[PDB]
Amino acid sequence: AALSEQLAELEKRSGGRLGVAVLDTATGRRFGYRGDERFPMCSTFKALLAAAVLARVDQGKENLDRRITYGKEDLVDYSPVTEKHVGDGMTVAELCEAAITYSDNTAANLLLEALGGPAALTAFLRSIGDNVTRLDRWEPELNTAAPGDPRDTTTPAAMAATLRTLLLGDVLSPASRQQLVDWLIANKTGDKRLRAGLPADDRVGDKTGTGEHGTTNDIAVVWPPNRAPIFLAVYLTESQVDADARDAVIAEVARLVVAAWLHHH
Amino acid sequence: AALSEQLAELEKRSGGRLGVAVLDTATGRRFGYRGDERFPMCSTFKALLAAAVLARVDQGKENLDRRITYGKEDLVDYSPVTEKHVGDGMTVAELCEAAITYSDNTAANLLLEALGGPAALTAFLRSIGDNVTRLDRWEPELNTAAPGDPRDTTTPAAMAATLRTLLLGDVLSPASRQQLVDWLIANKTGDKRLRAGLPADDRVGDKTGTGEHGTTNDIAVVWPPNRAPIFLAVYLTESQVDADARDAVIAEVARLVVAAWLHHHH
Amino acid sequence: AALSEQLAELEKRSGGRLGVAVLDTATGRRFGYRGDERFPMCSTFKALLAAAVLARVDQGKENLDRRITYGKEDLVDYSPVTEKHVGDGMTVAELCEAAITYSDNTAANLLLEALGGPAALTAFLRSIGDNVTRLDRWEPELNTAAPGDPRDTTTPAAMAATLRTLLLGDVLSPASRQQLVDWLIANKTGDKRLRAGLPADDRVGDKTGTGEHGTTNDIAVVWPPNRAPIFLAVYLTESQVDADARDAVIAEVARLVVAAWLHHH
Ligand SMILES: O=[N+]([O-])c1ccc2nn[nH]c2c1
Ligand SMILES: O=[N+]([O-])c1ccc2nn[nH]c2c1
Ligand SMILES: O=[N+]([O-])c1ccc2nn[nH]c2c1
Ligand code: NA
Repeated sequence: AALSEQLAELEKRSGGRLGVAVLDTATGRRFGYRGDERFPMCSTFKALLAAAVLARVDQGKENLDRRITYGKEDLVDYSPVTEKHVGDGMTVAELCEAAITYSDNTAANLLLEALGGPAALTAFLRSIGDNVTRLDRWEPELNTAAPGDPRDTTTPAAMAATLRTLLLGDVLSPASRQQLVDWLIANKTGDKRLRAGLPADDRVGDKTGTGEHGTTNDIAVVWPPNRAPIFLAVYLTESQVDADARDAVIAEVARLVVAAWLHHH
Repeated sequence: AALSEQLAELEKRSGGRLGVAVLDTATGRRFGYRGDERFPMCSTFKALLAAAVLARVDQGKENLDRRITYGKEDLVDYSPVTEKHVGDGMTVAELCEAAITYSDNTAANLLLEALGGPAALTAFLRSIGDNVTRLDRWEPELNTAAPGDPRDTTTPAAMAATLRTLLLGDVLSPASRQQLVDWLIANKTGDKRLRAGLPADDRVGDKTGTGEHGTTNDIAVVWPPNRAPIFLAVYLTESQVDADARDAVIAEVARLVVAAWLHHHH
Repeated sequence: AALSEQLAELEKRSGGRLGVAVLDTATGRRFGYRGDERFPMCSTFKALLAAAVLARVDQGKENLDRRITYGKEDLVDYSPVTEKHVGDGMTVAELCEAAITYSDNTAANLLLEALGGPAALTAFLRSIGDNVTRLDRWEPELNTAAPGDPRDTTTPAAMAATLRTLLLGDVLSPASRQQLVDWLIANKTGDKRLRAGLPADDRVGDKTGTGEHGTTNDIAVVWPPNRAPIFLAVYLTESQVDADARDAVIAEVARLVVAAWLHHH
């Protein structure tokens, strides 16, 4: 219980509530700190969104090259890619890439539309045995992160196990598994979070999330050199420290976890 | 037509709108009084909620032993089992048992979340050919029972038929069928309603519902001695009599239906 | 295209926004004018609603002869058939017939209940590869047609493609496709729109839509003599002319599309 104690101290310093799940596929060994408590997902849901879209592509019900057009009026805030393509539109794949690697919010709304809504995202998760995660609203309202509101939440343990199933299970075809991995590995938004505490020679894919009420999140798949991948889901909400210090909490969680795994071997 | 006249009179004495459906599987014989009209389900939907969960267990997408945790602030009113387990949580199976046999409302929400919400329960019902019943809202709001509002409603006939399909058709595995039976037979909230009016030697499973606007419901599977099961769905809403008197209306429906089915055979 | 320019002028006279898609199954030829912009469906979605009901009949999950009863409080405006059957109810088939050929609004709400609501119609569309069209609301609210609101919209191109798939593809059984076709051919509400501008010896089925903000729509399947069918989806919204002039805009679209198709040869 040393990791547990250090995480509790860290949580105390943050002023908020911190959830952590680790899933090591070399052994099946897990670790949880509030792993079975609900947390607002904010943009971490977008990893699941892209999986759902890829599943439809595997089914022949969707095409990565299909072009979606939209208006200036459709933009919501934090849309650094989609705001550049009002004139020419974007393909389903480009929206996926933008939603994951730049956390583009309009991209995610267009892609929820492609599924038919947040309820369809939730059905896809239920179809793969994640009985926990739920999406309820669109961008930007799904980031309100109100305490005690179960909408648009997951648990760290549920997210970790679902990310595992998606990337290593047979939910997605091999080509779609690789595509999702490649998008996560190319994430541009996460350099001050889990990536920052991880050893530099770890190969990392991640998706961040950020919201109201001091919410800062990050989920990742990590390949240490010559080892099976490890899944790490970290959620922080109700934090009373500023945005930089919240990023550092997440970076510190990776440091703490890595050091804990080191003392297993 | 004598049973229909009797039920018209009892309806007048309830001061509300009464709905009855009977489905005898010995013969397929049916009877309805307003069997075609919508009524607020209130907790009777939980029988269907448990069925949806079990079907996902059948499918390997859900596990009855899967533990679910929650906090004090997730509790809603009428949660006598879930309020005792804020600390250690409950399994899928324990929640379905609390939802059925104690009508626990928070257990029902947690289970709705396990399906993905009211719309997922509705979709389950559409997937077994129930094109009538609909769940729109969560607990406690789905009990508002406002006249003319179709949300969260069924008809007596559709609920009797869906209950028959669930317990005796091939929607559920045989193990899951028996589990749903066992839960309804184990119900603790229905002693003043249909059970009260049925002959003591009948073996009975039921699920009650109770809501605003004087809404008082009960659905049952009933095995008379050496006889095939009969399904009985009874809905009472907009009633102007007090709660013990509404319960007695339901008990009287069971007495009248039993007496009329006797007159069938003899 | 001269046709694109002719439609631009017609659009400008209308003061609103005009969308046109043509899909010719004899040749594969396609034409679009704003074919990829979203437009409020209003009652044109009822052609999709019926198809989704017929799908379930085909699946053994629904019955055309099933009777639905309802009370007088359940009626919404524009229910010329259902208001005559509060006493005795209507069958599913009757309700589809009323929703398509008289654009009965209560009939559409009862059938939407039969599916389980707007999201279940959206899920039907997604299941056949229409990743665009969406239903969100019930009658009468789905007709508000606010500019910029993507609820209850399609695109002219998506709707022409979906209609083609429903009426000619393998989604519906031979009997259900013929039944949908017969209902469209029996439409009573479209005499001043596309039908009015098509040559009199064309065999036509159609579904109209009308809404707030100057919205007037008509989608149609057309069989010219001795020819495979042509799908024609025409949406007009934000128009600044009165209801009769908007109908005449739709008639003129048909005339212009016919003339353009003649001058291909
Ligand atoms: O992601 N991780 O939970 C994790 C665990 C152990 C490690 N060792 N090196 N990188 C690691 C990452
Ligand atoms: O549940 N029943 O409607 C029902 C009908 C006839 C009966 N006879 N004995 N028990 C009976 C129950
Ligand atoms: O519906 N049409 O787009 C259409 C196009 C060309 C035609 N020529 N004859 N009828 C026609 C209908
Ligand atoms: Na009526």
